[PDB]
Amino acid sequence: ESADLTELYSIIEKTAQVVDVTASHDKVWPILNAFQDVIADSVISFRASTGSSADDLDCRFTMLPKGLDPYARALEHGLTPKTDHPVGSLLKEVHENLPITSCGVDFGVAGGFTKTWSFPSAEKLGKVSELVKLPSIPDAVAANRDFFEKWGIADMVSTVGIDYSKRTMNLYFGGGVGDRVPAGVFEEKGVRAILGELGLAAPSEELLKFCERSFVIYVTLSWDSPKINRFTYSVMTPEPLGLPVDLAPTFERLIKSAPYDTEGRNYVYGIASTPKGEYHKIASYYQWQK
Ligand SMILES: [Cl-]
Repeated sequence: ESADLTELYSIIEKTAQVVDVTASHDKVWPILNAFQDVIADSVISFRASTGSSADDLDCRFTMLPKGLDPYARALEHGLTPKTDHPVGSLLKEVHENLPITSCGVDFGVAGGFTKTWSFPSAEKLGKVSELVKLPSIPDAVAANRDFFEKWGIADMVSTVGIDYSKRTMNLYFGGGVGDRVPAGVFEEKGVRAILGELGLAAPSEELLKFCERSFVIYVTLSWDSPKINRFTYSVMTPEPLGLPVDLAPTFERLIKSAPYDTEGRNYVYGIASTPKGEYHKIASYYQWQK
Protein backbone atom coordinates (compact mmCIF):
# COMPACT_ATOMS: atom_id res chain seq x y z
CA GLU A 1 0.00 0.00 0.00
CA SER A 2 3.03 2.36 0.43
CA ALA A 3 4.29 1.65 -3.11
CA ASP A 4 0.90 2.91 -4.14
CA LEU A 5 1.56 6.20 -2.31
CA THR A 6 4.98 6.64 -3.96
CA GLU A 7 3.40 5.99 -7.36
CA LEU A 8 0.52 8.35 -6.68
CA TYR A 9 2.70 11.18 -5.40
CA SER A 10 4.81 10.95 -8.55
CA ILE A 11 1.68 11.22 -10.70
CA ILE A 12 0.43 14.14 -8.56
CA GLU A 13 3.71 16.03 -8.91
CA LYS A 14 3.96 15.39 -12.68
CA THR A 15 0.34 16.24 -13.46
CA ALA A 16 0.67 19.47 -11.47
CA GLN A 17 3.65 20.48 -13.65
CA VAL A 18 1.62 19.81 -16.80
CA VAL A 19 -0.78 22.63 -15.71
CA ASP A 20 1.98 25.00 -14.41
CA VAL A 21 1.52 24.16 -10.72
CA THR A 22 4.13 22.77 -8.32
CA ALA A 23 2.93 20.18 -5.80
CA SER A 24 3.91 20.56 -2.14
CA HIS A 25 5.40 17.36 -0.72
CA ASP A 26 5.01 18.74 2.81
CA LYS A 27 1.25 19.27 2.24
CA VAL A 28 0.49 16.26 0.05
CA TRP A 29 2.39 13.46 1.80
CA PRO A 30 0.42 13.72 5.08
CA ILE A 31 -2.83 13.51 3.11
CA LEU A 32 -1.68 10.34 1.32
CA ASN A 33 -0.69 8.75 4.66
CA ALA A 34 -3.98 9.89 6.23
CA PHE A 35 -6.07 8.15 3.52
CA GLN A 36 -3.71 5.23 2.69
CA ASP A 37 -6.30 2.62 3.71
CA VAL A 38 -8.98 3.85 1.24
CA ILE A 39 -6.85 4.96 -1.75
CA ALA A 40 -6.52 1.59 -3.59
CA ASP A 41 -10.29 1.24 -4.09
CA SER A 42 -10.92 4.92 -4.72
CA VAL A 43 -11.57 6.84 -7.88
CA ILE A 44 -8.72 9.35 -8.41
CA SER A 45 -9.09 12.39 -10.61
CA PHE A 46 -7.28 15.68 -11.16
CA ARG A 47 -9.16 18.93 -11.81
CA ALA A 48 -7.72 22.00 -13.51
CA SER A 49 -9.40 25.41 -13.61
CA THR A 50 -9.25 28.73 -15.38
CA GLY A 51 -9.48 32.00 -13.54
CA SER A 52 -8.20 32.50 -10.03
CA SER A 53 -8.18 28.74 -9.30
CA ALA A 54 -5.52 28.21 -12.04
CA ASP A 55 -2.81 28.53 -9.36
CA ASP A 56 -3.55 25.05 -7.94
CA LEU A 57 -4.56 21.62 -9.22
CA ASP A 58 -7.24 19.70 -7.32
CA CYS A 59 -6.75 16.00 -6.57
CA ARG A 60 -9.97 14.18 -5.68
CA PHE A 61 -10.40 10.75 -4.04
CA THR A 62 -14.00 9.58 -4.42
CA MET A 63 -15.97 6.31 -3.95
CA LEU A 64 -14.62 6.22 -0.40
CA PRO A 65 -16.50 3.77 1.83
CA LYS A 66 -19.30 4.35 4.27
CA GLY A 67 -17.80 4.25 7.73
CA LEU A 68 -15.04 6.71 6.86
CA ASP A 69 -15.84 10.21 8.08
CA PRO A 70 -13.42 11.92 5.70
CA TYR A 71 -13.43 15.23 7.63
CA ALA A 72 -12.85 13.42 10.95
CA ARG A 73 -9.92 11.59 9.27
CA ALA A 74 -8.41 14.89 8.10
CA LEU A 75 -8.79 16.34 11.62
CA GLU A 76 -7.25 13.29 13.27
CA HIS A 77 -4.14 13.51 11.06
CA GLY A 78 -3.76 17.28 11.48
CA LEU A 79 -4.59 18.02 7.83
CA THR A 80 -7.13 20.72 8.75
CA PRO A 81 -7.76 22.62 12.00
CA LYS A 82 -10.73 22.29 14.31
CA THR A 83 -13.38 24.95 13.82
CA ASP A 84 -16.57 26.08 15.59
CA HIS A 85 -17.96 27.38 12.33
CA PRO A 86 -21.00 25.34 11.13
CA VAL A 87 -18.97 24.18 8.10
CA GLY A 88 -17.24 21.80 10.57
CA SER A 89 -20.44 20.08 11.73
CA LEU A 90 -22.37 19.93 8.42
CA LEU A 91 -20.88 16.69 7.07
CA LYS A 92 -22.07 14.59 10.02
CA GLU A 93 -25.57 16.11 9.76
CA VAL A 94 -25.66 15.40 6.01
CA HIS A 95 -24.43 11.84 6.48
CA GLU A 96 -27.14 11.07 9.05
CA ASN A 97 -30.12 12.65 7.31
CA LEU A 98 -29.48 12.27 3.59
CA PRO A 99 -29.18 8.79 2.01
CA ILE A 100 -25.39 9.02 1.71
CA THR A 101 -23.70 5.82 0.52
CA SER A 102 -20.12 6.93 -0.17
CA CYS A 103 -17.89 9.98 0.12
CA GLY A 104 -14.80 11.76 -1.14
CA VAL A 105 -12.11 14.31 -0.41
CA ASP A 106 -10.41 17.11 -2.36
CA PHE A 107 -7.03 18.69 -1.81
CA GLY A 108 -5.01 21.27 -3.73
CA VAL A 109 -1.60 19.83 -4.62
CA ALA A 110 -0.11 23.12 -3.44
CA GLY A 111 -2.82 24.16 -0.97
CA GLY A 112 -3.60 20.95 0.90
CA PHE A 113 -6.86 19.64 2.29
CA THR A 114 -9.92 21.63 1.18
CA LYS A 115 -13.19 19.69 0.65
CA THR A 116 -15.33 16.67 1.28
CA TRP A 117 -18.08 15.21 -0.88
CA SER A 118 -21.03 13.15 0.31
CA PHE A 119 -22.72 11.00 -2.33
CA PRO A 120 -26.10 9.37 -2.31
CA SER A 121 -26.71 6.53 -4.76
CA ALA A 122 -28.33 7.43 -8.07
CA GLU A 123 -31.57 5.58 -7.29
CA LYS A 124 -32.21 7.39 -3.99
CA LEU A 125 -31.27 11.03 -4.03
CA GLY A 126 -31.13 13.68 -1.30
CA LYS A 127 -33.63 16.51 -0.93
CA VAL A 128 -33.48 20.22 -0.08
CA SER A 129 -36.35 19.46 2.33
CA GLU A 130 -33.86 17.30 4.28
CA LEU A 131 -31.05 19.89 4.05
CA VAL A 132 -33.01 22.86 5.40
CA LYS A 133 -33.61 20.95 8.68
CA LEU A 134 -29.89 20.53 9.46
CA PRO A 135 -28.59 22.82 12.24
CA SER A 136 -25.41 23.65 10.27
CA ILE A 137 -26.98 24.31 6.85
CA PRO A 138 -26.37 27.70 5.34
CA ASP A 139 -29.41 29.92 5.88
CA ALA A 140 -29.14 30.66 2.13
CA VAL A 141 -30.45 27.16 1.27
CA ALA A 142 -33.95 27.85 2.75
CA ALA A 143 -33.99 31.47 1.65
CA ASN A 144 -33.49 30.18 -1.91
CA ARG A 145 -35.71 27.09 -1.53
CA ASP A 146 -38.06 28.36 -4.29
CA PHE A 147 -35.25 28.47 -6.82
CA PHE A 148 -34.74 24.73 -6.32
CA GLU A 149 -38.48 24.04 -6.42
CA LYS A 150 -39.33 26.18 -9.50
CA TRP A 151 -36.59 24.47 -11.54
CA GLY A 152 -37.86 21.07 -10.41
CA ILE A 153 -34.60 19.98 -8.76
CA ALA A 154 -35.42 20.09 -5.03
CA ASP A 155 -35.67 16.32 -4.63
CA MET A 156 -32.66 15.25 -6.72
CA VAL A 157 -29.57 16.30 -4.75
CA SER A 158 -26.87 13.99 -6.13
CA THR A 159 -23.86 15.24 -4.14
CA VAL A 160 -23.17 17.59 -1.23
CA GLY A 161 -19.72 19.22 -1.35
CA ILE A 162 -18.27 21.20 1.55
CA ASP A 163 -15.28 23.50 1.16
CA TYR A 164 -13.60 23.98 4.56
CA SER A 165 -11.03 26.42 3.20
CA LYS A 166 -13.52 28.90 1.71
CA ARG A 167 -16.56 28.08 3.91
CA THR A 168 -18.81 27.23 0.99
CA MET A 169 -21.10 24.33 0.06
CA ASN A 170 -22.00 22.89 -3.35
CA LEU A 171 -25.25 21.16 -4.09
CA TYR A 172 -25.15 18.95 -7.19
CA PHE A 173 -28.15 17.80 -9.22
CA GLY A 174 -28.32 15.11 -11.90
CA GLY A 175 -25.88 12.44 -12.98
CA GLY A 176 -25.80 8.70 -13.48
CA VAL A 177 -29.05 6.80 -14.01
CA GLY A 178 -30.91 8.78 -11.32
CA ASP A 179 -33.72 11.28 -11.65
CA ARG A 180 -32.96 13.88 -14.31
CA VAL A 181 -32.64 17.62 -14.19
CA PRO A 182 -35.56 19.05 -16.18
CA ALA A 183 -34.78 19.81 -19.83
CA GLY A 184 -35.76 23.48 -19.40
CA VAL A 185 -32.69 24.09 -17.19
CA PHE A 186 -30.45 23.44 -20.24
CA GLU A 187 -32.37 25.22 -23.00
CA GLU A 188 -31.43 28.78 -23.91
CA LYS A 189 -34.53 30.33 -22.26
CA GLY A 190 -33.79 28.47 -19.01
CA VAL A 191 -30.09 29.21 -18.97
CA ARG A 192 -30.84 32.91 -19.40
CA ALA A 193 -33.60 32.79 -16.76
CA ILE A 194 -31.46 30.99 -14.15
CA LEU A 195 -28.40 33.21 -14.60
CA GLY A 196 -30.62 36.32 -14.65
CA GLU A 197 -32.50 35.51 -11.47
CA LEU A 198 -29.26 34.69 -9.62
CA GLY A 199 -27.54 37.90 -10.78
CA LEU A 200 -24.80 35.96 -12.58
CA ALA A 201 -23.07 36.78 -15.87
CA ALA A 202 -25.37 36.43 -18.90
CA PRO A 203 -24.63 33.21 -20.77
CA SER A 204 -22.05 33.23 -23.53
CA GLU A 205 -22.65 31.58 -26.88
CA GLU A 206 -20.18 28.86 -26.04
CA LEU A 207 -21.94 28.25 -22.66
CA LEU A 208 -25.32 27.93 -24.42
CA LYS A 209 -23.82 25.27 -26.80
CA PHE A 210 -22.10 23.56 -23.88
CA CYS A 211 -25.43 23.42 -21.95
CA GLU A 212 -27.01 21.39 -24.78
CA ARG A 213 -24.74 18.51 -23.73
CA SER A 214 -25.01 19.03 -19.97
CA PHE A 215 -26.97 16.78 -17.60
CA VAL A 216 -25.47 17.88 -14.27
CA ILE A 217 -25.63 21.25 -12.54
CA TYR A 218 -24.34 22.57 -9.26
CA VAL A 219 -25.13 25.52 -7.04
CA THR A 220 -22.55 27.05 -4.68
CA LEU A 221 -23.83 28.63 -1.46
CA SER A 222 -22.19 30.17 1.59
CA TRP A 223 -22.98 30.89 5.23
CA ASP A 224 -21.95 34.57 4.82
CA SER A 225 -24.20 35.57 1.88
CA PRO A 226 -27.95 35.21 1.33
CA LYS A 227 -27.29 34.78 -2.42
CA ILE A 228 -26.25 31.75 -4.41
CA ASN A 229 -22.52 32.41 -5.12
CA ARG A 230 -22.36 30.73 -8.51
CA PHE A 231 -24.00 28.23 -10.80
CA THR A 232 -22.14 25.60 -12.83
CA TYR A 233 -23.09 23.38 -15.80
CA SER A 234 -21.19 20.14 -16.17
CA VAL A 235 -20.66 17.78 -19.16
CA MET A 236 -19.24 14.22 -19.20
CA THR A 237 -17.45 13.03 -22.35
CA PRO A 238 -14.52 10.84 -23.37
CA GLU A 239 -13.83 13.37 -26.16
CA PRO A 240 -13.23 16.70 -24.45
CA LEU A 241 -11.43 18.05 -27.53
CA GLY A 242 -14.88 17.78 -29.20
CA LEU A 243 -16.65 20.09 -26.75
CA PRO A 244 -18.16 23.26 -28.26
CA VAL A 245 -15.72 25.44 -26.28
CA ASP A 246 -12.27 26.91 -26.73
CA LEU A 247 -9.96 25.02 -24.39
CA ALA A 248 -7.28 26.76 -22.30
CA PRO A 249 -3.68 25.74 -23.11
CA THR A 250 -3.37 24.13 -19.67
CA PHE A 251 -6.49 22.08 -20.41
CA GLU A 252 -5.14 21.01 -23.81
CA ARG A 253 -1.91 19.92 -22.11
CA LEU A 254 -3.77 17.99 -19.40
CA ILE A 255 -5.74 16.19 -22.11
CA LYS A 256 -2.82 15.48 -24.48
CA SER A 257 0.10 15.08 -22.05
CA ALA A 258 -1.01 13.83 -18.66
CA PRO A 259 1.51 11.33 -17.30
CA TYR A 260 -1.06 8.47 -17.31
CA ASP A 261 -3.34 6.81 -19.82
CA THR A 262 -6.96 7.99 -20.03
CA GLU A 263 -7.90 4.65 -21.59
CA GLY A 264 -11.02 5.87 -23.46
CA ARG A 265 -12.21 7.27 -20.11
CA ASN A 266 -14.71 10.02 -19.45
CA TYR A 267 -13.59 13.51 -18.62
CA VAL A 268 -15.86 15.85 -16.65
CA TYR A 269 -15.94 19.51 -17.77
CA GLY A 270 -17.62 22.48 -16.06
CA ILE A 271 -18.43 26.08 -16.91
CA ALA A 272 -19.15 28.14 -13.79
CA SER A 273 -21.00 31.44 -13.90
CA THR A 274 -20.34 34.12 -11.27
CA PRO A 275 -21.49 37.74 -11.07
CA LYS A 276 -18.30 38.74 -12.94
CA GLY A 277 -17.81 36.03 -15.58
CA GLU A 278 -17.44 32.43 -16.64
CA TYR A 279 -14.67 30.06 -15.52
CA HIS A 280 -13.91 26.59 -16.81
CA LYS A 281 -12.92 23.35 -15.10
CA ILE A 282 -11.77 19.99 -16.43
CA ALA A 283 -11.36 16.69 -14.52
CA SER A 284 -9.12 13.92 -15.85
CA TYR A 285 -9.39 10.42 -14.38
CA TYR A 286 -6.23 8.62 -13.25
CA GLN A 287 -7.77 5.69 -11.33
CA TRP A 288 -11.22 4.34 -11.97
CA GLN A 289 -13.33 1.44 -10.60
CA LYS A 290 -15.48 -0.56 -13.07
CL1 LIG B 1 -37.57 17.33 -18.49
